Amino acid sequence: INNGMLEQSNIDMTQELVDLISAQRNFQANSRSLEVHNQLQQNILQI
Amino acid sequence: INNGMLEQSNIDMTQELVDLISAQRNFQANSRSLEVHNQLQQNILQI
Repeated sequence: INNGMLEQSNIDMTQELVDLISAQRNFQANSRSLEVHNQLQQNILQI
Repeated sequence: INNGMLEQSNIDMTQELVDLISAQRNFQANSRSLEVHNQLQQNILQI
């Protein structure tokens, strides 16, 4: 136990920012897949 | 048993739509056959 000190968070801003970018990219790719599946369904629904 | 989840229906809209098309086509063909049979009987009934 040390007096005169406090602990900050144990987070690193660099890793968090890169994870923001990567998670956004994953979201975008999954949305593209969902859009493809909707387009296929609409295509069958127009015969 | 998993909590936080539900099961949807196990149908495929693509296959259901294709079966809709095929069943309509079968219906139309059989109606054509019935129409032909009625025409034959009417043809006999006019001698």
